[PDB]
Amino acid sequence: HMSASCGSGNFNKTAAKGVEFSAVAGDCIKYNKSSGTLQIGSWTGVASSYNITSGPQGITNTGNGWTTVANAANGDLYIKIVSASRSFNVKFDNW
Ligand SMILES: OC[C@H]1O[C@@H](O[C@H]2[C@H](O)[C@@H](O)[C@H](O[C@H]3[C@H](O)[C@@H](O)[C@H](O[C@H]4[C@H](O)[C@@H](O)[C@H](O[C@H]5[C@H](O)[C@@H](O)[C@H](O)O[C@@H]5CO)O[C@@H]4CO)O[C@@H]3CO)O[C@@H]2CO)[C@H](O)[C@@H](O)[C@@H]1O
Repeated sequence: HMSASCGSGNFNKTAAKGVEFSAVAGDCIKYNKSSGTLQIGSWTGVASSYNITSGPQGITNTGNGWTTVANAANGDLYIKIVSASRSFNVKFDNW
């Protein structure tokens, strides 16, 4: 239960715009969104869900395309991977 929160003091990975990386349930990802609307994409086929610290909660992705996340702030975002059955490749983007 310790360090279950996700934020600027305990993120374990940093995403680069448009660059896929291997992700697992429990990860806490830092991503800077400069402008536009956040997008979360994966093609591995593994369903996943996310909470953004101080932002949108219960985001889901099917593993077969992009999820658009309206109302995510610009700047540094901290995105917790709430659930996923196995490691999967994901990318964060914005447009
Ligand atoms: O990675 C392994 C995995 O890849 C699968 O392939 C994926 C691929 O990874 C994805 O990148 C690709 O997804 C693309 C989307 O289909 C497409 O909609 C989106 O396009 C964006 C575009 O990048 C963006 O610039 C654009 O913005 C404009 C705004 O809309 C305007 O309002 C604004 O005014 O101007 C900007 C331009 O400055 O928006 C569009 C949407 O409108 O781009 C994605 C890529 O960046 O999909 C592939 C699958 O379909 C592959 O299939 C798997 O095999 C593989 O394992």
